[PDB]
Amino acid sequence: PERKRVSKLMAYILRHSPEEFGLRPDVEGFVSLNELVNALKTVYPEVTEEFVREIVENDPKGRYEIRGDRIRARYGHSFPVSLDHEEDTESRFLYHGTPRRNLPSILKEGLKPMKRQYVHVSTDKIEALETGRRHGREVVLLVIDAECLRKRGFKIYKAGKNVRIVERVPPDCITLAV
Repeated sequence: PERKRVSKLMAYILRHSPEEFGLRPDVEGFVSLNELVNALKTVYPEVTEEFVREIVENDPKGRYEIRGDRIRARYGHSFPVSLDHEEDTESRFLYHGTPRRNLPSILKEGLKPMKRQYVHVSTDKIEALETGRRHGREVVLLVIDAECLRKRGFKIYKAGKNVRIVERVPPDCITLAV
């Protein structure tokens, strides 16, 4: 087994497309180390967990980080990740763009995590509207009360500049669907 090719595959998996290997990353970007070893074995069978730990320890640019049984990339992500687990308290309203077909379903049951464990929202209207415009047309803007989410037991985390991620958005926190 060669280290460099496995390291490039690790970077590709943990940075850009982890969903392609059946890997649901958390809010910080970590995945199960055993699950990552299982995913890496599907391409390089000669890969073990000790080899992955060696790659993480001897990486010259510090691309990887391991906490207990979880492993993540430290930078270069193509999808929103909340490094440092930095939480957002100074926000009173968040925004989310969604197609009109899902409008009654959302208004009835709120935003659900579905594929990933979390849900992406934005502190900006333009960003939410364009993100929803990528998932089809007839896009409406859901305004979300942030203090509702916090008082209902959901902490808002900073993933990008104007990107936030929560676990769920109950229908009670959706204040308006323009």
